[PDB]
Amino acid sequence: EVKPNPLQDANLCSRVFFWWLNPLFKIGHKRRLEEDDMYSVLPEDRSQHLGEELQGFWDKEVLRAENDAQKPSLTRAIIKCYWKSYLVLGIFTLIEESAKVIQPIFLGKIINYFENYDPMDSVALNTAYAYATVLTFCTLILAILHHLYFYHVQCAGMRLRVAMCHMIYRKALRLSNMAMGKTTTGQIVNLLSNDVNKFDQVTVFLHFLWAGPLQAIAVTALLWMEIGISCLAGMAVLIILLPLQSCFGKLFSSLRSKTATFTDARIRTMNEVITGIRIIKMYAWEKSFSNLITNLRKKEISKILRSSCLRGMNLASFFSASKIIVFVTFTTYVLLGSVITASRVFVAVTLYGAVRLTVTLFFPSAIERVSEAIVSIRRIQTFLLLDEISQRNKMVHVQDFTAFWDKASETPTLQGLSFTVRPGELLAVVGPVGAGKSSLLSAVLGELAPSHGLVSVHGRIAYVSQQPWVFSGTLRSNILFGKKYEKERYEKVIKACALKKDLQLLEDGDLTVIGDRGTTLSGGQKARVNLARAVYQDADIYLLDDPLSAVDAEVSRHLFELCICQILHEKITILVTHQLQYLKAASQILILKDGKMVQKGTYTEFVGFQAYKNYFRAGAHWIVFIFLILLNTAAQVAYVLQDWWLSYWANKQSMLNEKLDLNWYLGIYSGLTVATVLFGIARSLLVFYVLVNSSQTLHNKMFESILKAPVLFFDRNPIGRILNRFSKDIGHLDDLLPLTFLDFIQTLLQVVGVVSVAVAVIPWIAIPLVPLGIIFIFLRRYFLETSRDVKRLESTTRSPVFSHLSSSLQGLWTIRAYKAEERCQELFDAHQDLHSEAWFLFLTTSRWFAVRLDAICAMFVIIVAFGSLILAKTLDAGQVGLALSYALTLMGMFQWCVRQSAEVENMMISVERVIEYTDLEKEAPWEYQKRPPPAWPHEGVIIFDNVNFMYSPGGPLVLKHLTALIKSQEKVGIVGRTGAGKSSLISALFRLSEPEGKIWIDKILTTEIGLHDLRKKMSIIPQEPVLFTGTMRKNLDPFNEHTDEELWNALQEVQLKETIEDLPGKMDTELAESGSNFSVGQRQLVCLARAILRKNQILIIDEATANVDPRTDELIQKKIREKFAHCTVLTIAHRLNTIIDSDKIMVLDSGRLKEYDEPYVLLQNKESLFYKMVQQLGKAEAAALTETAKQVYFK
Ligand SMILES: CC(C)CCC[C@@H](C)[C@H]1CC[C@H]2[C@@H]3CC=C4C[C@@H](OC(=O)CCC(=O)O)CC[C@]4(C)[C@H]3CC[C@]12C
Ligand SMILES: CC(C)CCC[C@@H](C)[C@H]1CC[C@H]2[C@@H]3CC=C4C[C@@H](OC(=O)CCC(=O)O)CC[C@]4(C)[C@H]3CC[C@]12C
Ligand SMILES: CC(C)CCC[C@@H](C)[C@H]1CC[C@H]2[C@@H]3CC=C4C[C@@H](OC(=O)CCC(=O)O)CC[C@]4(C)[C@H]3CC[C@]12C
Ligand SMILES: CC(C)CCC[C@@H](C)[C@H]1CC[C@H]2[C@@H]3CC=C4C[C@@H](OC(=O)CCC(=O)O)CC[C@]4(C)[C@H]3CC[C@]12C
Ligand SMILES: CC(C)CCC[C@@H](C)[C@H]1CC[C@H]2[C@@H]3CC=C4C[C@@H](O)CC[C@]4(C)[C@H]3CC[C@]12C
Ligand SMILES: CC(C)CCC[C@@H](C)[C@H]1CC[C@H]2[C@@H]3CC=C4C[C@@H](O)CC[C@]4(C)[C@H]3CC[C@]12C
Repeated sequence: EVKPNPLQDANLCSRVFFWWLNPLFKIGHKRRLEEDDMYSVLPEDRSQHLGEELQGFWDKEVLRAENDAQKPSLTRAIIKCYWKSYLVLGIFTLIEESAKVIQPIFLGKIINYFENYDPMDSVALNTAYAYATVLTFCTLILAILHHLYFYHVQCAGMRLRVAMCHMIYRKALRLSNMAMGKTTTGQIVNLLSNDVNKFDQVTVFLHFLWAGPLQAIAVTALLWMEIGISCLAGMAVLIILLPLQSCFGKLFSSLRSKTATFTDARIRTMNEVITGIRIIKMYAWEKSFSNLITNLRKKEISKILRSSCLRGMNLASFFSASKIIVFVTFTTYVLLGSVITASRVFVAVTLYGAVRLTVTLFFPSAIERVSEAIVSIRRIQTFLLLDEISQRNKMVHVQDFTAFWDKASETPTLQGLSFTVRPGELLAVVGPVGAGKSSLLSAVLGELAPSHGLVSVHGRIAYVSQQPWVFSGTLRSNILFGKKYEKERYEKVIKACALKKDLQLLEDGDLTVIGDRGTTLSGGQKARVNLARAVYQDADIYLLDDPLSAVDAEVSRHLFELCICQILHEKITILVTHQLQYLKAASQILILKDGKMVQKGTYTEFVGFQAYKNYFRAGAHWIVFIFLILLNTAAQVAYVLQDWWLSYWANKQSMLNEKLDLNWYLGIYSGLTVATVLFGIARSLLVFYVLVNSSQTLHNKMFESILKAPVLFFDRNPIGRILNRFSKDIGHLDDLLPLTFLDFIQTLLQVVGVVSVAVAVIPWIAIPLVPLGIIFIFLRRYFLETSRDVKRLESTTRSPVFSHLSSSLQGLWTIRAYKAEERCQELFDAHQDLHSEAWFLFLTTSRWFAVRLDAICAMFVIIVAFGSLILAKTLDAGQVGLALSYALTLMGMFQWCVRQSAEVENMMISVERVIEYTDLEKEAPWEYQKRPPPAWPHEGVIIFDNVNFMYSPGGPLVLKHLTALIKSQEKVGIVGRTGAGKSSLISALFRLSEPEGKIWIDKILTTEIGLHDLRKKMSIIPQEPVLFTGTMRKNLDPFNEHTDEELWNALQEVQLKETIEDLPGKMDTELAESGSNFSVGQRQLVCLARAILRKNQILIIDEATANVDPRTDELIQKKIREKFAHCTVLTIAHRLNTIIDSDKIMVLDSGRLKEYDEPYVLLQNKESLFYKMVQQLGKAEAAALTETAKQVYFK
């Protein structure tokens, strides 16, 4: 075996305790686990086996259904396959759910030992140990045997998930090209990614659909025997708790849905502000986007906070419902005139405890998961019933062939087509873009069926598609593509077809792994790989669609002459080509246009304590956390005292011969119930408020740091990386961490309550509770080191299986051409059961911890049950009833506590990422105490005095010693090769990084004044304009400093007025994302309007119109000269015609101011590097440039 699996050889006890898995933890404690450490899946769990199995039942179901004249039901097929195995796990559900019910009955019988206690009855003591021992076996069933069962019901979901994944991939290969229109590739991946994933969860609780209500009937029958008619008072609260949970849960969903719209609006604006952060800074618009996020955040956080009250009250109801259920029972019980006894009390408390979880959690969750599983099942059935290609389909022959991609009143896509080619004949296909193009080849493949006329083909086909598709796998396999390896032929297609030219190097040999997994090849390599695949498949019919666009022309001749011609001289070849050498080499040419055959013939016709402290001490003062701790402990103290009082009341009743003052005992009992409920909600709401206020503050600080972060930070960090902290990390802080943190500390205090009643009742239990505490701490670490690794392995192995369907579904015509559907299926199965073994580790690692984590819980129950009974003369029925009623509760709480403490830790990593972006470095303050006057650029003189510029501290000097004077209103051109420093001069002038040296503007040193004092008072037209979402008004003036008349006038000057007046909102017309409603040229017209509106005396133009069509270029250039004649203008240009008439040109080379003079005085020096750059144009317009400069300076 490749990776032996110990579960095949495991003894019954070995797999009950998951003892077979211990060596994995030995390894993962020492090393990081890798995919080679995973155990291979069991043979019955292979994706091939599971998917092939379910196809049999689904095939029969489709056959059965049509014989019955009915719709197929995939739910019937799924049941037919799995029902016989999954009902056998129902036997243990009956055994386990009756152990939940029989614990309370034997609890009562051990308590009856204390109620009737006399120390001399040795027979009674022995009988009490029998009840304690049966209570232990019931406890061990719930603790030890539950987990082997729970592993099996989880495998039943994996087997359904893996079988369905195989089925839908097998179908995905078979989809008709019409069905590939009705469905997006992203939707079919969504089946694998989201819908089939529902089947893991459905089988966890599917047995509670029957075991849930059946247990309620059993518990109510026993409560009637225990408590009589008064049991309906508690069961009413249990049952009525179901509609309230569901109804208020639906209300929570409405707020959840209304929150997301503000979240997405915020994140979209975040995407815009981060991507545009460099131009936003140069405009000094951070205050605009600051308000916009602040408003979107206040709306979002209000509904987050309001939604958190429902989740706070949901947890508060789950906490305190146990108190109300037993209150209304025992209030009714005693008012009806039955006295409180300790045995009948704590049997009832335990019976309500047993059934509350099934009624209020497992049964409604079973319904919810089965509801949305059936959604997925029918959703996938719609896909499984999509249309398919005719399932079974040397010459290829075509006459009158007429076909449609879809039937329409339009022209056919291909019509009248008539050609026929014999062994060795080659046809070139020629036409404009969209003329018919690849569709003729698609017709030979049979991807278009004949609607009229006929085609036929005999022998095998090879197909080098226009898109160079390659599957994720070894290059060797990409060439073999499901045909067997042969040394001679494979070496022939790599030696004689000299792939070695670009494969002996930069590829690590031919065993390199191609595709989405990595090593991603350029398109030219894939085309040769696809052609080499075609040569290796060595087909009789041979279709080339576009090898030649991908490879270079030098490779093209080698590729065509030495292989396509010499090897395929007898093979029936069709070649779509634009390289005329191959057109002439063809035996015939087919010319087509818009699906019409124009001409046919031969060419001869022509996380430590610091993170928790900084998370907590960010939304509440430490005085609140003192009061918050008091609410938490008071909630749990009152929770336990509500049960202690009932044992005290039972003890006080026990000594009467007279009656108890029922007003007083029932009155305090009602006060304790009110206390635990009111402290329950108060605790839960204050936690949620403090932690949601913590995310409010951490966001405000994080966002504030991002706007004031220097541009260097945005260059080092990708746009997606910064966005993820605003999308995902703060997402956790807003709506999942405060829930998990409350649920943790809510349950944590429940565990402390359970173990402190036991120590308070039996103080000796604290001695065997220190070994258990130490064991659990080591166990948790010893687990977590391996658990985090298999969690990482599992998450990493998913993306291959989704990626394989995505790329395979993109390559359907290639896959079907070679008939490699079996080979591509096996590749999916290999990826599907690489994950299935990572998921197998996920299931069994979790259950290895849980069985041990429940072993210490069951050990605690045994110590209490037997220590209460060894020390029986010390205790009394109320104390023993209390301590045992609680010990039995530990099982489900302590495992959940530990399963909500790693989620807290795994989410606090997002908090430290949010805190990381809170302490970013800041650029200089936007406004220093020294400020310019309201009229500061009075002359617009700019002086660079020995200016040095670096983009990074300690980076290479990009500007060197640059020293230049720019006179008032002077127009300065900046020219240079790429990297000469043109754009770096702007970054120095706007102080996007701090320049070394001094930049003076109007005698004011630009490094003394604030960044908004400097950046507002200079206008820039960038090369790549950004239009933000929102109104045209907000894109022209987000501060409303200008009147609508001024805005319309500026829009008229840039000729946008008519276009914008035609918009249905005029100035309040909402622009689409990035201004996609406008062309790139139009976007710069908006920027020119921005510059015109600001009326700054300094305008900087950075290669702006080089992205722009000549007519709009002429418009922008004309308007700049007209409107900014009185301004100092710095124009960086690539087209010298646009600046040849400047007053001066700064010439940059390699970051140095090589020349700075009047353009003609430059060109009058024939040795100037301006003159060289002009002569490098190679065009007579260089003379016109020289004359154009000369004619300026006489004036
Ligand atoms: C004493 C014991 C044996 C009683 C057994 C209980 C059954 C009589 C009932 C109780 C809960 C019912 C289930 C409750 C909810 C659902 C989900 C529901 O599915 C949906 O509503 C979503 C799919 C759709 O209907 O479109 C209908 C089936 C099912 C499994 C019901 C099937 C029949 C169940 C198991
Ligand atoms: C931090 C805030 C929420 C205060 C929490 C304090 C509690 C931990 C303390 C305060 C008063 C204590 C109680 C004071 C009095 C009693 C009565 C006492 O009952 C008797 O002594 C008579 C019956 C018997 O013989 O035990 C049992 C302990 C108990 C409940 C104590 C349990 C612990 C309590 C609730
Ligand atoms: C609400 C929480 C956070 C505060 C913790 C203490 C309380 C829950 C109080 C409420 C009722 C109190 C009990 C009420 C009555 C008694 C009986 C009392 O014994 C008597 O016989 C009193 C006779 C009398 O003086 O009238 C001893 C204290 C005790 C257990 C009190 C202990 C403290 C209790 C449980
Ligand atoms: C005397 C015992 C029973 C303890 C009392 C505890 C109080 C101090 C707790 C109980 C409920 C808590 C409140 C629960 C709800 C809110 C509303 C919350 O405001 C909103 O959620 C508004 C949302 C919106 O604007 O839509 C701010 C915290 C606050 C006042 C909490 C502050 C602390 C309160 C008042
Ligand atoms: C398998 C199901 C029922 C859950 C597990 C409960 C099993 C372990 C329980 C259910 C009923 C129990 C029996 C009920 C009563 C008695 C009498 C007493 O002197 C103890 C032993 C004996 C004979 C019990 C043995 C254990 C027992 C069979
Ligand atoms: C909430 C956390 C932080 C601390 C645990 C507080 C609660 C659970 C603890 C604190 C003091 C404990 C009480 C101390 C003494 C007694 C008397 C005993 O004869 C029965 C139990 C009883 C009544 C205990 C019940 C549990 C108790 C109230």
